[PDB]
Amino acid sequence: ALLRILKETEFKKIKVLGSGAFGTVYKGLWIPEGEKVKIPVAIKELREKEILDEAYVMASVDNPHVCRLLGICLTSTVQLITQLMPFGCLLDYVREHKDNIGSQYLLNWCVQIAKGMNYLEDRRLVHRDLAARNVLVKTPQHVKITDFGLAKVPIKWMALESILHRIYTHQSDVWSYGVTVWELMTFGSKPYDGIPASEISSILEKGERLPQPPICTIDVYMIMRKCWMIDADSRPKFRELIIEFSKMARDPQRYLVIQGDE
Ligand SMILES: *CCC(=O)Nc1cc(Nc2nccc(-c3cn(C)c4ccccc34)n2)c(OC)cc1N(C)CCN(C)C
Repeated sequence: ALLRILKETEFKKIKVLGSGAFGTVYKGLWIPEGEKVKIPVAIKELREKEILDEAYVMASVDNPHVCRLLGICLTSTVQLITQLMPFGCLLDYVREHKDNIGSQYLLNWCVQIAKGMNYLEDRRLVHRDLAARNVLVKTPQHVKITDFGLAKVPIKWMALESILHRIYTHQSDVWSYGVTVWELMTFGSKPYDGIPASEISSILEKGERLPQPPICTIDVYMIMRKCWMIDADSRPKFRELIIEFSKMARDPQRYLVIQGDE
């Protein structure tokens, strides 16, 4: 019902925003026939009615912090159309604006991402790929999780049970959220940098986690370490994360120590 079936005519690709294994994501423009408007969109052209039932689930996602699937073009390839996020991804945003981001901005992004995920959990959906590269910036104070439904490997964002047993729950998403928060607090550092992906399980089983980012007080880093608990049920719930980070965002200077914030 809310899945607009497009014809090649109403949309045209411009630049390539990203690519690899699943297909290419392009910057584009959507000028539907019946209308007289040009809407900037992002087009994920996948490789060759197989995944059309997943697209109807993606089209039904109705939350301000989750990207909704606008339309689809079913030809020899599947082409997925969505609103273009003009500021790009949050990972590139925190790297580019590294020296101008205050504690209120980071804590609010934490609330927004937790909210979008808690919406997916309420809808009985699992993301399977939450990362700062997959959080997009609509405006600097409005972020949305993208790539929902593309999952049907990002080892350094995977929970232990996902690497070992291929288990994907809402609790494995919480682990990936903990890593996404680490990416925001370190201004886009790569998790377990240098460290090969084949030994991440060894490191996790050993007891090793991502280090405390300098700007985090103990209170913020404790939320992150709870997301990375071996026991999935001991991790915080997405609705507790909204509560923890919303309270922190009320007095942001107590929880994050930013040079050039107060
Ligand atoms: C983290 C890289 C990234 O996403 N960068 C960009 C994103 C833009 N917008 C946008 N809007 C909606 C959806 C997507 C999107 C979705 N998926 C799964 C993507 C994968 C790769 C790339 C984009 C994806 N993207 C955007 O629009 C203005 C620009 C960028 N980048 C590519 C700008 C240049 N960058 C190298 C700094």
